[PDB]
Amino acid sequence: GTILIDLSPDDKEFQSVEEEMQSTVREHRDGGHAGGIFNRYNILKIQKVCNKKLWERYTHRRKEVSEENHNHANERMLFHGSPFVNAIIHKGFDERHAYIGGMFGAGIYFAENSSKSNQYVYGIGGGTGCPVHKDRSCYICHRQLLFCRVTLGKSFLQFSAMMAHSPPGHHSVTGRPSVNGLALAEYVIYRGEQAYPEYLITYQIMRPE
Ligand SMILES: [Zn+2]
Repeated sequence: GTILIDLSPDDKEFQSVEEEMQSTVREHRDGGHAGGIFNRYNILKIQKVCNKKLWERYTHRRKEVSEENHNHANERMLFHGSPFVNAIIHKGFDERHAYIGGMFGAGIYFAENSSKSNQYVYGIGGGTGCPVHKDRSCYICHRQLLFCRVTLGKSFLQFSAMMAHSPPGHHSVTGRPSVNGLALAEYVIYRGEQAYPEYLITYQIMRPE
């Protein structure tokens, strides 16, 4: 049911998505261990993900959440990194895309920092890095992130020192770093239908000069 529509680098939509990727890179406290060493990306392709059934699943849950939260879906655009991008874009988010051992519970994780999501592209903590070179900082191999539409509803605020159910009365969790004042938030959802993978971004990390 999924088709992928290539966006032109001249299209304003491509440019707004690239800008959100590039502008939300930060330094990581592991010195690049998980995601590699880089300050910016080479964006190779941005594709719009189109799937009527997955979209309608998303908008149906969005209306439910909105009705439970003073008519406010609290919808965001957020990054998601995973070796299972190919299955997500075809079949949607589900429990197999849950990070069972994450800090904010067994759910599906999203990030404001593209570079946080990049740490998960090859597995938890970057796994063993790219398939070809076993390099977590591979500058050659192509990586993929999703830039997703996510319904947060009433989000439980969990300050952090950096499938389950939402905390009662809530629709998501906000993991808000309280020590590193330049790290942006992460969010966790517990129903796959509260996210739609809008864009598939193909990229390489770039070796700093
Ligand atoms: Zn590689």
